[PDB]
Amino acid sequence: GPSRVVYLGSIPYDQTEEQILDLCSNVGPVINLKMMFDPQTGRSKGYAFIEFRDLESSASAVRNLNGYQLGSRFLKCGYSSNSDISG
Ligand SMILES: [Mg+2]
Repeated sequence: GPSRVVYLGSIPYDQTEEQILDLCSNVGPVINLKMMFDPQTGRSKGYAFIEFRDLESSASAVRNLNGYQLGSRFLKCGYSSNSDISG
């Protein structure tokens, strides 16, 4: 199926949350940005999950941000979904 959610990886560790919000906001309207962290140090893991308002924007994120050079790195972007099951 289609997805309004994308994975954004290979992000330089020094990139901040404000910075990644801005980049994704340039592509399209962002509903939520989930940046991943190492909880012990508070440091960025260099990847995030972004929910966009609609399917066109997420697709635009994948088309434009996959291979996009940010800092000294090339970003990886693709569609994301997940299940949730309890134990
Ligand atoms: Mg990564």
